[PDB]
Amino acid sequence: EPKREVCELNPDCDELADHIGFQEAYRRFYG
Repeated sequence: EPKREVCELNPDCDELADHIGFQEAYRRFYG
């Protein structure tokens, strides 16, 4: 899961993923 890999290594992305999941967080951060 490269999206999770990238997003987990950004505290803001990971925090967003805590709320909306990694795919949505990644899209909002790295879309």
